[PDB]
Amino acid sequence: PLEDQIGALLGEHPRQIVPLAQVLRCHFQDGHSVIVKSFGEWDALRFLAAHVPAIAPRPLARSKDRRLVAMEDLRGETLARLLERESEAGARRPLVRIADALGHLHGAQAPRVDGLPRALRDEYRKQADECVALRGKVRALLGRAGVEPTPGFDGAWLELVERMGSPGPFLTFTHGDLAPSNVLLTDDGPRLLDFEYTGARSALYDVMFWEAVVPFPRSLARPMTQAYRRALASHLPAARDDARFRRELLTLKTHRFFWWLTFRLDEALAGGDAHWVPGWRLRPAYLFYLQNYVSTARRLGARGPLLKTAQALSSRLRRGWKERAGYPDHFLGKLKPP
Repeated sequence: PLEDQIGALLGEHPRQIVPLAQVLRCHFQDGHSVIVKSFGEWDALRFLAAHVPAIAPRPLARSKDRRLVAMEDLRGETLARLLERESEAGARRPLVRIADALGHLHGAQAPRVDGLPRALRDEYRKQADECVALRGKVRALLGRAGVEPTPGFDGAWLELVERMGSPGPFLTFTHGDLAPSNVLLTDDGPRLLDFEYTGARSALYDVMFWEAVVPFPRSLARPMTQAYRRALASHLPAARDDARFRRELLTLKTHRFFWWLTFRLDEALAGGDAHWVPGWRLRPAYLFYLQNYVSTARRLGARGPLLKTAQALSSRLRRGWKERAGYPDHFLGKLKPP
């Protein structure tokens, strides 16, 4: 019985267990609660237990067979709830606060990554290796889209792989799955939840959170990245160099774009009744991701075969589809169209 196992684990018995790889909210007395997951997160949380200002749940206990993990139950407002109710003007301060916290996480932890478990330490090498086979997936997808990769594509891809395998001084602790549902605004500042995908990666990998993944207007992504970089560069000298920072940003944006193209572009090519998420139809979403990459990549000085191939895909689909890049419903009020 799970109540008894958790009781044994914590040395006190929960009065009530509420289900949210099962995530459980366990209630005790006087409003005390714990999160229990019943089956890298543990080692990630241990690694961060002394990082200040605190940003992650404290690990509390783990069974001997490691199938029960108890951790601090951080409570607050999810970023998701915040973006659903707020305006652009009103979201900016918490968003900047989140970006600064993450910059201090990446900066403070970069010299300490030898202390992560081997599998987490190697994550960037695994993903660099995967990026080799990603080229073929992308090529075949462009075949199904009826778009020819532009000249020099393979040679530009090789260099992207090389850049992805050499994070160099940007190599640090990364959360790896940042999302609006697992970032919290609390009375004591930003907090992160759900460290399952932690790994040693380029710092800029996590920055894709607001730079590419969540469809922020550029009037919010840019000041987030500016705040992030100020906090990061206070730790890491390499981030004071505009050309090196901009290069790292472009490297990870390019990887993120071509990676996420392979996820569901075929669904968008086949029909038009699908959604990226309930409030965001799949074609306006992929048109958003296409234009946002092309536009922001050019602002970063991009001009090689990978951009041109993205440009050719964006043109094909803008014309072939007749839908429009758009923002999700119930996201930062009524936004100017992208």
